[PDB]
Amino acid sequence: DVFHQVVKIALEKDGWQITNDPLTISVGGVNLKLIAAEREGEKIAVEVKSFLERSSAISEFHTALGQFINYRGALRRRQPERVLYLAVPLTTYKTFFQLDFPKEMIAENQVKMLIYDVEQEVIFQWIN
Amino acid sequence: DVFHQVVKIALEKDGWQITNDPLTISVGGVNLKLIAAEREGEKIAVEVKSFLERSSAISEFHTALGQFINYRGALRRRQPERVLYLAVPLTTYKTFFQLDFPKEMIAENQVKMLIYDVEQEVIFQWIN
Ligand SMILES: [Cl-]
Ligand SMILES: [Cl-]
Repeated sequence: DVFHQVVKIALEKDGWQITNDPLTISVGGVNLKLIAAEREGEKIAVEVKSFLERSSAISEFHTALGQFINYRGALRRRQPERVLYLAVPLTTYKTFFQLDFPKEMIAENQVKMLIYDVEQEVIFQWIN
Repeated sequence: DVFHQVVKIALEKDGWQITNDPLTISVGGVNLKLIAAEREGEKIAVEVKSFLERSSAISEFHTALGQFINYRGALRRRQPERVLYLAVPLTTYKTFFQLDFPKEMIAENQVKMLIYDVEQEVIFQWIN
């Protein structure tokens, strides 16, 4: 809940309007915490991860990646101009996501990223 | 543990040799339950799911899919001729995997599947 609220505030500081939280989505016989936001007509969806959810970073990464792929597929078929981002803390970005394997998997799967700083609750970088 | 043993027995009945359980794999700075098996020089790896692991089937599917993608990527770089399969029970195959959304995601991500019957502990179908 805390990291969810950190990401909303970071988005708000950059002038995004939060329109749905959660963004709910059902497609192809399945009902799938996503934040929907927009800013001057640019629409996005944000999958928030703290990377304290599990065990290891790698275990969380598996679930985060699968969710990312599935939500991205679902969103194509419902709101094709809403771009999906995986939000992760700066500490995780600078450590886990600098390892060769996760960096490669992010690239192979075209994962777009919102890097947020937890302490100050700000957006540090948009990736891809 | 039970479903893990069901899949091994199903493989053994079809003349597969189990060579590693777990198959361990480390690549690109990360250490990633996978069964390694072979039969007349054909090598495979099997990610076993019962689809009783979580909450809903969809929640498990997210983790199963992310794991599949990451293990498949790791295996390319270590044992490129060992083909990865996602093992799922026949009951799940005939219900969840006949829904349009999971069927589509399996197709989009080229997920190969081992469909096993739990009651009789046999392989029913190989997919993709
Ligand atoms: Cl941070
Ligand atoms: Cl079954």
